[PDB]
Amino acid sequence: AAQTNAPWGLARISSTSPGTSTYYYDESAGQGSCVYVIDTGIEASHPEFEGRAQMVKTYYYSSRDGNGHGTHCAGTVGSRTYGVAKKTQLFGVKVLDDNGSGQYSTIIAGMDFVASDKNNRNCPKGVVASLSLGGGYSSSVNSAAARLQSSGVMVAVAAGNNNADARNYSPASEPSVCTVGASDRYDRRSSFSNYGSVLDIFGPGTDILSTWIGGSTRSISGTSMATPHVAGLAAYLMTLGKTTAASACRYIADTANKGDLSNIPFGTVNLLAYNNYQA
Repeated sequence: AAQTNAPWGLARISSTSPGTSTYYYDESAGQGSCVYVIDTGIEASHPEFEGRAQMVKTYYYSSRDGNGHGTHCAGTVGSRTYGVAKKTQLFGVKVLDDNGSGQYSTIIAGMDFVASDKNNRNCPKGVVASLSLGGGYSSSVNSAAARLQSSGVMVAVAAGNNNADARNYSPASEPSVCTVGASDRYDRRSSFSNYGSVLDIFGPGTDILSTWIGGSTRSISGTSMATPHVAGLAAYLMTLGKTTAASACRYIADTANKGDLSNIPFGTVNLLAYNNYQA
């Protein structure tokens, strides 16, 4: 399939070179998989989700996304125009309040919720969790992300926006999950993106157009935007049968565009997520 005039990040993950505008992907489009978006929620009513989005859990007085962050990320995972895996099922777990904040103890419960709740869903092609969140280092948060991964879910987590080494941040510093840095449309490391050896992969993170609350759309930047690209790629690849929850981060790394990013610090991987699709 081909999506003409796709957002630059979508075109990027299906191309060898920057600066193209079409997104090439297999029409299975992640059908049969499930991506849990652990964030501020998802405006499931957005026409862009086609009713493939649904909230499954909140830790606050409402499950609505009063912020837009979560909706934007869910947009990049699986929305019809802005998404990597256009036929995936999206589950919203609201661990962040409408200011984008949440206690670590709430984030952990959310992860443990997903590890159990996937046994309540039909995901014959496997399960992904996208975690566009983080703060300072916490072994308990890392441990929770490790449990979520161990339970059979492909966990993608943002590297952080401090332009520092992600080892001082969680869950980004957890080895067994997929930690996602951010790059821009010119294959440059995004100015804010954390780095370090714990990074597994880079994704489009600068000027990412996605869904917003109120049935709108907008462009924002962050590793929070890179993460859902890789989460959606994972779901796409598992539907294709090419990898599994446990092996997807390694597979994406194996098959990534290598050596193409500028301003990658010594000791940080130079790998850009890539679907390797051939029409």
